[PDB]
Amino acid sequence: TWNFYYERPCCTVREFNCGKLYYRTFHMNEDRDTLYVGAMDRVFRVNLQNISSSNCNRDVINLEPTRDDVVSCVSKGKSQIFDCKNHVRVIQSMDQGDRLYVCGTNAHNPKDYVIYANLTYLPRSEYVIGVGLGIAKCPYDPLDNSTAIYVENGNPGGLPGLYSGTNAEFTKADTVIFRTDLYNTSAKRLEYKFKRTLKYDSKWLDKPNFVGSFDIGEYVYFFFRETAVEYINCGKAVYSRIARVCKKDVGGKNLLAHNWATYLKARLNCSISGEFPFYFNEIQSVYQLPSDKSRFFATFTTSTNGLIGSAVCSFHINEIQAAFNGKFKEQSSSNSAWLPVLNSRVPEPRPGTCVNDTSNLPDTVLNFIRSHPLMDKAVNHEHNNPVYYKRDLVFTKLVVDKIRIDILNQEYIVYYVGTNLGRIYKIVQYYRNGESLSKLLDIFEVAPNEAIQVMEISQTRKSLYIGTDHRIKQIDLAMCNRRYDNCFRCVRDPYCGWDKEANTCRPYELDLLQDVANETSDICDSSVLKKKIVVTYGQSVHLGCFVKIPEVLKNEQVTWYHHSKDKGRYEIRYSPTKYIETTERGLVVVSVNEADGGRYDCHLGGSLLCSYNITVDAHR
Amino acid sequence: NFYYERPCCTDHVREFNCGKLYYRTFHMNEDRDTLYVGAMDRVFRVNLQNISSSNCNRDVINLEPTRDDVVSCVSKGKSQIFDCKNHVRVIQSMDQGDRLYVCGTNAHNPKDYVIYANLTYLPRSEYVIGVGLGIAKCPYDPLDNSTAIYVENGNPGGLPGLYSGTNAEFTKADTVIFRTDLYNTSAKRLEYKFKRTLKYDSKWLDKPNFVGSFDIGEYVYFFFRETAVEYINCGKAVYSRIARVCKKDVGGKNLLAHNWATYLKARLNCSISGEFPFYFNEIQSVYQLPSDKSRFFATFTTSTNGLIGSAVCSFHINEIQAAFNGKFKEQSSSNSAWLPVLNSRVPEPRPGTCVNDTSNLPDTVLNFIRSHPLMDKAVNHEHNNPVYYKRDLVFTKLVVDKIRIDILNQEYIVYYVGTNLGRIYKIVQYYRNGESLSKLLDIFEVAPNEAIQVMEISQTRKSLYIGTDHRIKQIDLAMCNRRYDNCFRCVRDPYCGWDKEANTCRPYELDLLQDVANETSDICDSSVLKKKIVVTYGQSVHLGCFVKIPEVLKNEQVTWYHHSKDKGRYEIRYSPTKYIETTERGLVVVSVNEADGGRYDCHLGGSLLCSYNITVDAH
Ligand SMILES: *[C@@H]1O[C@H](CO)[C@@H](O[C@@H]2O[C@H](CO)[C@@H](O[C@@H]3O[C@H](CO[C@H]4O[C@H](CO[C@H]5O[C@H](CO)[C@@H](O)[C@H](O)[C@@H]5O[C@H]5O[C@H](CO)[C@@H](O)[C@H](O)[C@@H]5O)[C@@H](O)[C@H](O[C@H]5O[C@H](CO)[C@@H](O)[C@H](O)[C@@H]5O)[C@@H]4O)[C@@H](O)[C@H](O[C@H]4O[C@H](CO)[C@@H](O)[C@H](O)[C@@H]4O)[C@@H]3O)[C@H](O)[C@H]2NC(C)=O)[C@H](O)[C@H]1NC(C)=O
Ligand SMILES: *[C@@H]1O[C@H](CO)[C@@H](O[C@@H]2O[C@H](CO)[C@@H](O[C@@H]3O[C@H](CO[C@H]4O[C@H](CO[C@H]5O[C@H](CO)[C@@H](O)[C@H](O)[C@@H]5O)[C@@H](O)[C@H](O[C@H]5O[C@H](CO)[C@@H](O)[C@H](O)[C@@H]5O)[C@@H]4O)[C@@H](O)[C@H](O[C@H]4O[C@H](CO)[C@@H](O)[C@H](O)[C@@H]4O)[C@@H]3O)[C@H](O)[C@H]2NC(C)=O)[C@H](O)[C@H]1NC(C)=O
Ligand SMILES: *[C@@H]1O[C@H](CO)[C@@H](O[C@@H]2O[C@H](CO)[C@@H](O[C@@H]3O[C@H](CO[C@H]4O[C@H](CO)[C@@H](O)[C@H](O[C@H]5O[C@H](CO)[C@@H](O)[C@H](O)[C@@H]5O)[C@@H]4O)[C@@H](O)[C@H](O[C@H]4O[C@H](CO)[C@@H](O)[C@H](O)[C@@H]4O)[C@@H]3O)[C@H](O)[C@H]2NC(C)=O)[C@H](O)[C@H]1NC(C)=O
Ligand SMILES: *[C@@H]1O[C@H](CO)[C@@H](O[C@@H]2O[C@H](CO)[C@@H](O[C@@H]3O[C@H](CO[C@H]4O[C@H](CO[C@H]5O[C@H](CO)[C@@H](O)[C@H](O)[C@@H]5O)[C@@H](O)[C@H](O)[C@@H]4O)[C@@H](O)[C@H](O[C@H]4O[C@H](CO)[C@@H](O)[C@H](O)[C@@H]4O)[C@@H]3O)[C@H](O)[C@H]2NC(C)=O)[C@H](O)[C@H]1NC(C)=O
Ligand SMILES: *[C@@H]1O[C@H](CO)[C@@H](O[C@@H]2O[C@H](CO)[C@@H](O[C@@H]3O[C@H](CO)[C@@H](O)[C@H](O)[C@@H]3O)[C@H](O)[C@H]2NC(C)=O)[C@H](O)[C@H]1NC(C)=O
Ligand SMILES: *[C@@H]1O[C@H](CO)[C@@H](O[C@@H]2O[C@H](CO)[C@@H](O)[C@H](O)[C@H]2NC(C)=O)[C@H](O)[C@H]1NC(C)=O
Ligand SMILES: *[C@@H]1O[C@H](CO)[C@@H](O[C@@H]2O[C@H](CO)[C@@H](O)[C@H](O)[C@H]2NC(C)=O)[C@H](O)[C@H]1NC(C)=O
Ligand SMILES: *[C@@H]1O[C@H](CO)[C@@H](O[C@@H]2O[C@H](CO)[C@@H](O)[C@H](O)[C@H]2NC(C)=O)[C@H](O)[C@H]1NC(C)=O
Ligand SMILES: *[C@@H]1O[C@H](CO)[C@@H](O[C@@H]2O[C@H](CO)[C@@H](O)[C@H](O)[C@H]2NC(C)=O)[C@H](O)[C@H]1NC(C)=O
Ligand SMILES: *[C@@H]1O[C@H](CO)[C@@H](O)[C@H](O)[C@H]1NC(C)=O
Ligand SMILES: *[C@@H]1O[C@H](CO)[C@@H](O)[C@H](O)[C@H]1NC(C)=O
Ligand SMILES: [Cl-]
Ligand SMILES: [Cl-]
Ligand SMILES: [Cl-]
Ligand SMILES: [Cl-]
Repeated sequence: TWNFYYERPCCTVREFNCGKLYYRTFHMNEDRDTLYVGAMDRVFRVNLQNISSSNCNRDVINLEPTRDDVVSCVSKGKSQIFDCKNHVRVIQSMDQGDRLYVCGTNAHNPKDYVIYANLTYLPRSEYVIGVGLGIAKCPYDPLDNSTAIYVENGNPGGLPGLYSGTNAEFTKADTVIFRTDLYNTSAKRLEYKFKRTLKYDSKWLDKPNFVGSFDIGEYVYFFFRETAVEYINCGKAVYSRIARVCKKDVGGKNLLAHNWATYLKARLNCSISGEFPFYFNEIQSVYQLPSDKSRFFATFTTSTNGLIGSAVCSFHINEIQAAFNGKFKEQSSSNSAWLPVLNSRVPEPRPGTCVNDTSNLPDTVLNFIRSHPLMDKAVNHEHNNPVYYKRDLVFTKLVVDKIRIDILNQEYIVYYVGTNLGRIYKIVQYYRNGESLSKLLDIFEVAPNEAIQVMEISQTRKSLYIGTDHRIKQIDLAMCNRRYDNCFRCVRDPYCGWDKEANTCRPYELDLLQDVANETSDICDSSVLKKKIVVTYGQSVHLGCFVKIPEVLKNEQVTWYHHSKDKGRYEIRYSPTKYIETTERGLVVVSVNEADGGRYDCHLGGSLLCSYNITVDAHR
Repeated sequence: NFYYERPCCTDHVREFNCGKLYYRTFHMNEDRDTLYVGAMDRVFRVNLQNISSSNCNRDVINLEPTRDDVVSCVSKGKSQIFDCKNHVRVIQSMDQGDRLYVCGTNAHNPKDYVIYANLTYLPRSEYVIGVGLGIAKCPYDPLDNSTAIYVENGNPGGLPGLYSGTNAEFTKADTVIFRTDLYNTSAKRLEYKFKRTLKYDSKWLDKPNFVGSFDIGEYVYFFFRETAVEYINCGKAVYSRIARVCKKDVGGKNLLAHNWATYLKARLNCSISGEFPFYFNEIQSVYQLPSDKSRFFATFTTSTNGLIGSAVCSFHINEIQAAFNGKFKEQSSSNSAWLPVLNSRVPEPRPGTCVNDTSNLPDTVLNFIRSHPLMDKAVNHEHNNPVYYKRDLVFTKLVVDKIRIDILNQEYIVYYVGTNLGRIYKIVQYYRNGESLSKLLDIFEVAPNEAIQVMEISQTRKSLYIGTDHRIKQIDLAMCNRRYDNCFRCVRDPYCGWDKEANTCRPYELDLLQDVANETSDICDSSVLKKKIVVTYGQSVHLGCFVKIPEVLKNEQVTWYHHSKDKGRYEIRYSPTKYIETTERGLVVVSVNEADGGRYDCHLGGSLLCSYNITVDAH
């Protein structure tokens, strides 16, 4: 039994673990080398350089509910062990990181806070006006999918405020996209009233699950999936949406003063191209690169039992704005069709555009947008197809990394996509011959049968951070020297390069070998070593390049060759009595004789992978 | 010394090949032991017992288009090699089989014929009135999907007539479901005018592709896929339909006389169950057993480029009639949703029901049905899940067979499903505990990369007949000895039985072993392959039952058990240093020692597949 390469299992890599605390909220602050984690009854300040160095009892603030709040929550039929806890669901930086805004479920009684960055309470004299009640700022239910973002700049009066998407009621009958009251916190006076979507109006929102929100220029964008109201007459479906509000929105003048006057939403299109596209309807997560505010990356799943499938799509801000600039959709009555409105038949100023004072808008614009929140055009995804899609898996969360290779400034986009079963799919995207291409590079086993709940990526520490309900894992982005003991896998990873002279994989450098796009399939040929083995007569010998072949290679074509003086190099054909194929793509040679000696070559995916030289010796 | 799956099937397989003639139309006549085949410019009279015994030049009638018809077709931009040919698309039995009704595309100028059974023309004195022009009876385009059925009984006046679904114009603008003029042949008089769907009305038909038509009781049924008009406001889809007309239909009066007065259609529902069902939207073929008119069997595919799949669904006549007895659908204006009609708004007699003279119907009934052809309820498939479905396959045609082991209590349905790549999937359906189960039994290789165009099954010759554009194949239904060299797969086939004495698979008889429904999982235990191996100490040994594991068994659970003196029977767990799993569900035991001797059992699907006895020789 002979094996060339042993690729180390990944990644059941550092861990932070304080029990099953439902680690579902991340807020990274690289300026303080900290990953803030919201969990059950707790905010942790986790060290970004090495999460294992943090202490469960020191790097924490305990926010457990009062026993009075627990009893009241239990009295309403909720569970003492899980529901009637304070699950932290918002953590946002304030005052240049000196303080944190925190919101938690607080035993189905949402409560929010402002605390110091070191996780201590403000003095009583320093309590921030307008903070305490978390209703509409974060959910009651720890299983909800909500979103929030704290926005310092661009709001009315230049005042900071929280934008949120969550359920605002214990019965879950009031989902809302929300902005808090805006205070002059020094003067202790409320300046701008809160904003909310129209209650009881299924055209604005219908059972949404929120997956992200972003502060970009003059707007705040919200990402969510919801009941597809415009599909009801044809069947049952969930659609994905991006909603947009103007930061300067102050609502209408009198009885519309608390509702958005600029709220618009559009369907998100993630689909396989064709005469009849295959749509992935349910967005699960969205991410934006720190260096690129013009793009969003998102995961989508199907809704059906019979065809489980998931995809990654990206969307450009230009295509989002084209949707919001296109025709509005209209259902003039409950039993009518949904029809486009000619843009020339829309009132002015254009609904959804940021005017100086929405409270001065004509009633005809206010009335229009209240009945036309949905755009007729869907937001097209970049390129013709998803970045990546695959059957029988449920993508959940994702982050994205952008890297440039030094030798010729080649750019690669790397997706880290979590699953409901605790795996990470590592996908690389690149452009060749005018087209967008992607390759699945690796599957990480992070936590068997533990759904990925939250992900973050640090550029200062070159690490991936992954939250499940049981643990946090930290994975180095460049696992070159540890994970790759072979040129084959090394040159396919955009973080790595193969050092032929040293026979090692290293974080990429100019002189190192790399071929992410598979343009030079012989790049590792001179690095393939020939292992010389001695086999006794009649004995069977197991030849394999990997002890366990990486899962992403299991479907590649494998060809074995034997070198003889009479045949030259010829392809080995599997037979029941001589040449057996193993599930790990190995070769078993049965009853080795003199003619079976010599060189064996294993090619995988069109590249020489490993090579053996067999010498046959007597049974001694 | 292993199980070996013999390739199949490029116990016999016969071929009829006269070149690439696009053999796409079958008409089987078992009484005359003949398979009539319609092809390019030709109808063949193929021997049903042995299709290879037929001659390409003797058992054929040449129906090539005239020079003017070719010239006219070529001048319109159509290809002379393929488009401007006479592709036969309808063959039906007439006069107790003494004559055949034939319709061909005739270089985009459809023409029809009545010929003798021996494929010779009638004399001029016998030319049949109303026969000659094939418009609305079979398509212009050889690539069109059309259907037609010649109906002898139940029409007005008791006269025979052709029912068809096809395109009636060269421009393909006018798709029609049609009934020909009904003549009294003896008296040479037209008795009833033709019937057609409402011209250019996209709510009656919208770019349909027809896959079948059936004559049942007082109705003719049509199966087709079409643009989903009731879906247009939500997106772009194709839906599958069953449509129904009363054979007694004579239309309305005045400008309504030439239109159906009983035409209804309903969506066909083939889907995987769930909170969000997965629909297979595009019906490709439909089949009825000769002995059971209460059920329809059909293939469906998806519409997408990515993540494609196909399914087989069955439909019962009780669900079909429930759809046509349900509420009508209605879009009252171009700005209206599609909604059910209140039953109090439905006039009497009920639209779509068969009356003795539809031209005597009240205005309200005729106006209602002409504006409400689509029923609100979809036709639910039996069992609420497909009989079978598979990703990444494109099903085309199918035929179905019914097997009854009658001294036992079992009944089995075997589906033969062709693919666009020349394969046949053989699926068995059976009922246990009242729930429907299915198993993929086999995958025949009929013609690599040649789409299956037409299929027929003969009970008198117990044969499967398959047509592609290049060839015709005839396959014995009982391939028992040729296909299965082992008890394990033999007992799973409803046609076959394992002979314990001769140790061979034979066509099923009483006292042979069979277990299609896996009700006796140890039935083959005494018949499985059993091998004894003497290995030397430290030597490795490869154990395996199959030379190559059959494709259809690649999904089953395989478990290896070891009987040692020190540990009894226990499950072997794979490990790179001791127990190496091999590609064909085998096992390599590495560096055998004394404790590794004994019995090794391989289980597949929970049944013993083969067994090894290892004795270790000390060195
Ligand atoms: C594939 O299968 C098919 C079906 O199985 C095969 O088809 C068979 O093919 C054969 C060969 O062609 C057919 O046989 C032949 O039939 C014809 C027609 O027969 C009928 O008409 C005859 C002529 O009638 C006129 O003339 C007589 C006599 O002068 C006169 O009394 C009549 O009144 C009539 O005259 C008038 O009408 C004319 C217009 O019709 C006017 O122009 C004219 O001026 C007058 O006004 C008639 O004699 C004949 O009668 C016979 O048959 C009937 C029953 O059908 C019977 O009742 C009678 O007593 C007679 O027995 C028919 O009414 C015929 O003309 C052919 O004759 C030649 O061949 C025979 C030998 O077979 C010789 O004896 C003759 O002298 C003559 O040379 C021949 O009989 C057959 O009908 C047909 N079968 C079917 C069911 O269609 C086909 O062959 C297969 N193909 C292959 C490749 O294998
Ligand atoms: C083909 O066969 C398959 C298998 O046999 C079959 O599958 C079932 O498919 C359904 C989905 O279609 C699965 O789910 C159920 O769906 C029921 C229907 O729900 C929808 O339709 C409602 C009615 O709409 C009609 O009326 C309007 C009027 O304006 C019209 O436009 C429409 O076109 C249509 O004609 C619609 O109201 C409803 O929307 C409301 O409710 C949802 C949430 O329920 C909400 O989000 C919306 O905002 C809106 O308020 C929806 O669009 C549904 O009734 C059913 O729910 C009951 O049963 C479940 C248990 O399954 C309970 O949990 C629930 O509380 C309800 O009591 C359920 O949701 C169903 O599971 C499949 N069944 C199987 C066995 O797989 C297909 O339907 C067949 N297809 C066809 C075309 O026939
Ligand atoms: C999400 O993002 C994806 C990818 O970016 C978008 O994908 C595009 O989707 C459309 C479908 O929505 C694909 O098809 C197009 O369909 C339209 C409309 O088609 C229908 O209406 C026609 C007019 O009424 C009718 O003629 C059509 O019927 C014919 O074709 C169908 C099959 O297509 C067939 O079944 C019929 O028998 C007819 O033969 C059909 O009912 C159509 O107008 C488009 O194109 C025509 O014109 C262009 C310009 O010349 C030509 O290039 C086309 O070939 C066609 O002739 C087109 O067919 C379209 O292919 C998808 N595009 C890609 C790149 O994949 C998707 O729309 C987005 N969704 C949303 C909600 O935004
Ligand atoms: C915020 O977003 C998240 C992410 O999208 C939402 O999370 C999803 O929530 C739903 C509903 O809560 C979850 O579904 C449930 O999972 C429960 C646990 O799973 C078991 O079964 C798994 C396998 O499933 C089996 O059944 C199917 C059915 O055909 C078979 O095909 C399959 O082969 C299996 O046999 C096991 O792997 C697992 O170990 C568990 O054993 C289920 O119990 C649950 O079903 C129950 O509830 C149904 C109604 O919800 C009811 O119909 C059933 O009868 C049963 O009572 C259901 O399947 C998703 O798993 C979860 N996704 C992720 C990624 O976490 C979340 O809901 C959302 N928040 C809000 C507030 O909406
Ligand atoms: C009648 O039904 C058949 C079967 O459903 C239809 O055939 C399908 O037709 C499409 C369109 O021509 C074929 O797709 C094409 O594939 C080729 C390459 O394979 C590509 O170059 C084309 O652009 C197109 O994508 C499809 O293969 C074919 N399927 C089979 C099984 O033949 C046919 O179109 C129907 N007839 C009419 C008139 O619609
Ligand atoms: C990350 O921090 C943890 C905890 O400080 C380190 O783990 C300890 O390392 C010391 C020194 O090697 C050992 O004596 C302890 O036994 C380790 N503890 C555990 C729980 O393993 C870890 O080495 C640090 N990782 C890096 C890369 O610095
Ligand atoms: C947590 O942070 C707060 C605020 O930064 C710290 O409080 C201050 O502590 C410094 C150091 O003694 C004083 O000079 C300031 O006057 C304090 N300000 C206030 C408002 O109290 C606090 O000491 C930190 N706590 C821990 C444990 O690190
Ligand atoms: C079916 O018909 C074919 C064709 O007549 C038969 O095959 C021929 O068999 C003879 C006798 O061995 C050969 O000389 C010919 O060369 C064969 N023809 C071809 C085209 O190969 C076949 O035996 C028949 N099968 C039966 C009767 O079961
Ligand atoms: C075929 O039938 C056998 C016998 O009932 C099935 O085996 C049983 O499976 C259940 C559930 O997995 C086990 O609890 C029993 O111990 C099994 N019995 C034996 C004797 O193995 C088997 O699963 C069936 N196979 C298929 C594919 O349905
Ligand atoms: C890499 O390229 C070779 C030939 O250039 C090809 O045979 C092989 O399939 C490719 N592998 C992958 C993973 O694309
Ligand atoms: C056709 O008409 C003739 C006489 O006109 C008659 O004998 C025959 O029965 C009619 N056929 C039918 C089917 O009614
Ligand atoms: Cl939590
Ligand atoms: Cl416009
Ligand atoms: Cl076999
Ligand atoms: Cl043809």
